[PDB]
This record gives sequence, C-alpha cells and structure tokens, in this order.
Amino acid sequence: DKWEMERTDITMKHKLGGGQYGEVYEGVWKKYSLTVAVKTLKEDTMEVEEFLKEAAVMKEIKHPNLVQLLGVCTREPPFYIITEFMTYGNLLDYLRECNRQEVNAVVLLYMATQISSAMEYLEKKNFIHRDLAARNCLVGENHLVKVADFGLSRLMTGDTYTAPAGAKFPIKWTAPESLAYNKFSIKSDVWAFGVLLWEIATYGMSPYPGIDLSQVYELLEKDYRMERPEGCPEKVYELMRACWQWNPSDRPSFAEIHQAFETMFQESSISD
Ligand SMILES: Cn1c(=O)c(-c2c(Cl)cccc2Cl)cc2cnc(Nc3cccc(CO)c3)nc21
Repeated sequence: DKWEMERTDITMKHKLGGGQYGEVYEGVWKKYSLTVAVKTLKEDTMEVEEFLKEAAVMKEIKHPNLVQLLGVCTREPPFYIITEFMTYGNLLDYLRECNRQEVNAVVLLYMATQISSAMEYLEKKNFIHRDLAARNCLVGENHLVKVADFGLSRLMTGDTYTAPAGAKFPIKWTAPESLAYNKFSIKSDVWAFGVLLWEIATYGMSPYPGIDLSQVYELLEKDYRMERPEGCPEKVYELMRACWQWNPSDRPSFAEIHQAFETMFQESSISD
C-alpha cells in the first residue's frame, strides 16, 4: 500500500475545528517538514469499517478543488487519514469574518465556480457528498476553495439510496425526497449546492432565517423558496432556483452548473 505510512511519520501540533469535524489535528509530516491535517477515529462514534472505506475512497480522489489525501495509517489503531492542510478553515467562518471589499462579487463567483468543479468531478466518478454546505468547504490562500471529502459515499451517478430510519441530516440543506423518504442521489447534492450558493451570496447567513425546522418540508412542497439575497446577481439566483426544482430530474447536472459559473466568471473577469 503506497498510501500506508507509519504513525511515527507524523507528529501532532494543534487540535483543529474545535471538535466540529471530530478528532482532527494540524500535524507535521516530519520528512517533508510539511504541515498536514490528520483525522483520527473517535472511539464510539463512526464505525471503523466506514472510516476505513472513506480512506479507500479518498485514494481515488484527485482534483484541484477536493482536499488531497497524502497518506493513511490503517494497520492498527489509532487509525489516521492524513491530508493537505488548508490555512483559513471552513468557508462559513471565512465568509462571516472576511473583508467584503476583498472578498467581493467576482471572488464569490470564483468560489462557486471552484466548488461546482469539484462536484462535477464527483458526479463523473460515481460519488455523492453526504453534507454539502459551506461548513464543509475549506479555504486556502488566494481564495482557493476545496470541498472536504470525508463525507463521500459511493453511489452510481443517477441512482438513489435510502438512508436508515432515524438518520439525522441538516434539514435546511436537505432535498425534499430526502426529508420525506430518506432518498438521496447526486440530484440531492445539486439541491444542497443551491443552498450553498445562498450561503455564499449572504456571506454566511443561516438559511431560511427564523423558519421552524418542522415546517420546512411543508413550505417546500407548496413551492416556497428563499428569496433572492440582497446584491445577488439575477443569473445566479436563477441557478439557485433551478437547483431547488421539486423534481430531482428537473434539477441541472453539476456539469451544466459548472459550465454556467465558468462562463459568468470569465465574462466577469473580462470586465476587469
Ligand atoms: C477539519 N479538516 C479536515 O477534517 C480535513 C480532512 C481530514 Cl484530516 C481527513 C479526511 C477528509 C478531510 Cl476533508 C482536512 C483539513 C484541512 N485543513 C483544515 N484547516 C483548518 C480547519 C479549521 C481551522 C483552521 C484555521 O485555524 C484551519 N481542516 C481540515
């Protein structure tokens, strides 16, 4: 296993995420004097075999906008998943604390384009992300954004899977078919992407402000959708609305979404 490395090849420096991502640390890959991120399996939380499968999936991921795997420690506990380290943390906190004069309109477009590229890649590689949201996107220097990939599941593109009963998902980012029947497909990620676009346009505001979680589904079925955020370009809002079509088959593919954003980003750049 060319990915396998000895636990002693890495040294832990600081704990990360405040615990919101589980047991994650900022470490050092000694040989290369390289700062890395290290995820360890939190006993009594996720099942070991599922943890190891995520590691297996990451070995197959190679895209500029998906967190890159660097190595794994799977022989014996503690199990480790080592990846590149993103300097600025998650996109949600980044947007909430940034200088909006720097992180302006073209930058928001740039970030959406990068995320859509990552999702287009997953769509082509038979993967879905179980929780696409700003909280799971990481930021690096120069507004580089990479989608975290620990939450990836193997699912043939176009197919649907049914989650266990009692499964708890982020209601405000969850597609209708998931809320009602626990059904998920790549189109469910498209719906989530629309909510993510809203998070970006509002610089990290919470979705459906003030709306009780228990009534989100009842509102969605009657065609209620979040309003266009102040400052949000019409074309981008139109894409959000397309992502939120009730019928999953009516939602655009990430290939189409990425093309749309790439075009807007180019035209916007040509207006330098
Ligand atoms: C929190 N987190 C992860 O869970 C993974 C990761 C791992 Cl270790 C294994 C598998 C999949 C992933 Cl996405 C990679 C990763 C890379 N960079 C960062 N940077 C980061 C996070 C929080 C705060 C700050 C700033 O102090 C900087 N945080 C990261």
